[PDB]
Amino acid sequence: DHVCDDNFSCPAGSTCSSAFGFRNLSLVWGCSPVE
Repeated sequence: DHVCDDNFSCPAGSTCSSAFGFRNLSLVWGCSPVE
C-alpha cells in the first residue's frame, strides 16, 4: 500500500490528488483512479 502525507493510502490503484498547496493549513484531498 502507499501513503501520501499521513492519513492516506492507495494500493498503487490510484494517485494522490493532493490539494491545499497554497500554504498547507489542513491538507484535504483524495486518491484518483489511474484507469
